[PDB]
Formats: sequence, structure tokens, C-alpha cells
Amino acid sequence: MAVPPTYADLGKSARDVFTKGYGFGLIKLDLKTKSENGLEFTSSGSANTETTKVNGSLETKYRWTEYGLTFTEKWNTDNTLGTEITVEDQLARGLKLTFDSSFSPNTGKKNAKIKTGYKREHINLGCDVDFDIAGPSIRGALVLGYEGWLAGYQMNFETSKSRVTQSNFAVGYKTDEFQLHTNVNDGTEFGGSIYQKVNKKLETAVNLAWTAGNSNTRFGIAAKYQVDPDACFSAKVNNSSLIGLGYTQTLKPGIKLTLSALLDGKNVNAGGHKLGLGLEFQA
Repeated sequence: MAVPPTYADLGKSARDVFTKGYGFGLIKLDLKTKSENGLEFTSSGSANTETTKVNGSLETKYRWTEYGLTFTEKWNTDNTLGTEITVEDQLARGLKLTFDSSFSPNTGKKNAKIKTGYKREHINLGCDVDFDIAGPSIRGALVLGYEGWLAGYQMNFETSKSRVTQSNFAVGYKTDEFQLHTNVNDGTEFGGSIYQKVNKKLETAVNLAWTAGNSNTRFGIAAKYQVDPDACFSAKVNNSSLIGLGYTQTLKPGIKLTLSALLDGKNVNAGGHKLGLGLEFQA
């Protein structure tokens, strides 16, 4: 509350208006279970309708919510395996420590990661270490909060190059109804977004992006309208003339069906246009 978001979550809500409720060029199938603690599973399948490629993943999660522990297991179709152990609020509130291991039989190439996070009133700090063969690399992030205002810094240091490869700044303003976010990545990529919860049923977002020193500008406008408690409409445009449309409908409790279309101007409908279908099952 007085506790700020992680550096990565700055601007998230506005990013969500653009990304959720759309899945162009995919048939997606998701099966989820919930539990406050103990076992939880998520299993997903994706057909890309341009490449005929069909992907799959499982994730198994066990929470010992008594000791702030989560153990997670991942497995996809590309043979990649992974395990993640997380401790949260355990040695100190709100300290979070993650150990992550990945393993790929298809190349015998394994990755290991440690993420540490520390959060309290006005401060959100992180330090992620990637033990890669051609790392370590270390990502550090700090976000400071002052009366709704937010300032963050994020860096990545690659030890093989012994150089900073990433240096990002963000400044924003965040209430429950309204969020401003600005960032510049590497003194080079500028971004800006406004998010508005306009009423109980309408959220809107504007995104701006440009690059030093190219005079052009990209922008998008998006909305999400919750028509009733069972149906939800999304519409977005950008200045490359792309129109995204999305409709999500609960067909039965626990079962949501989303249809989405991506349309190119001025060719609507004249040439080929991206459709999508998502079905989510929650049990």
C-alpha cells in the first residue's frame, strides 16, 4: 500500500489493458486449479495457427503456507524442466528468497538463479543473480515511494564483459484509479503510459514510445469494458494502424472462452487478419 511495486511492475496495469483478453494467431487451452495452500496445477497448450506448431506446459506448485514456502515444478514440450523454491516473510517481513534451477536435455544446458527481494513501507528492492556459463549476471532494482510518487532505477551487470549492459530509470504516480508511468531504457528508449479506472466497468490506457534520435513516435490507446459479470470486451488501436478486438465470455462457472481479432488498416477486411481462441478452465 505504502509499499511500492517491484521495478518490473511499474506500469503493469496499463500494460494489462493492452495484453489481457487478446491472443491473436493462437488456439490456447489452459487448465488451472486453485488452493490457498498445498497442491496447485496449471497446464497449458498452444497451437500457433501460422506455424502448425503445438506447445505444451505443466506447472505443479506446493505451498507450505505455514513456513512461507512454495515449491514449484515446470516442464514444457521442448523437454525443458525446472524447479523453484521460494521463502517469503520468513527471516524478516517482507524478505523473499528464491532458488531456481533449469535443465534442458535437448542441449544438456542448465541454468541456476537466485532472486532476493526486500520490501517495506516506501521501498522495494531486488537483486537477481544469474549463474550462467557466460554469466554470472546480476540485476539490481530499487523503487522509492513518496505520497503516490514513485521513482525507480534498474541495472544489469554482465561479469564476462565486466560491464553494465542495462541502465533504466522510471518515474510515476500511482493511485487506485489512475497511474502515470514513464521510463527511459539506456538513455535511449523512452516510454510513457497513463492508466485510468474510469468507473466500475471501464479501464482505459494510453501508451507512448519513441527512441533517441529517430523523430518518429509510436502510440496506442486501449480499453477494457466489463459488460456484465460474465462478459468482457477489449478494444485497442495503435498508430501503425493495427486494431485489436477481444471478447471474453464465461460459458459456465469456471469456463471462459475468449475470441480475438487483429486487423490491419487500411485492409479491413480485405487481406489476411489474425484470429485467436482461448479457453480457460478453472477447477
